[PDB]
Amino acid sequence: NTMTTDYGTHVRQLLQQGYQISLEYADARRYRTSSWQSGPTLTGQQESQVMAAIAQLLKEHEGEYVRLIGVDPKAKRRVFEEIIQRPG
Ligand SMILES: [Cl-]
Ligand SMILES: [Co+2]
Repeated sequence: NTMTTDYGTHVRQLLQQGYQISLEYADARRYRTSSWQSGPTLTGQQESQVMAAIAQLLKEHEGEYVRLIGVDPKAKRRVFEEIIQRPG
């Protein structure tokens, strides 16, 4: 298994507040140097669709790190970041 946080609450809050969701990932080498690799920008606004997408993603990145990102669409700056999965 992997170490995860209870990220559904943040997904829901980001969607409800109108922030754009994206993610990024890193293996141990890239985590050690903060060189995250780009993941998807999730266009759905349906909480169930976003959560299903993130679950597939976390399964693909088992053994790696994954960071959930919220962005202000207007300012294009990050309003939220959390490492939602780490190696277990
Ligand atoms: Cl989605
Ligand atoms: Co949290």
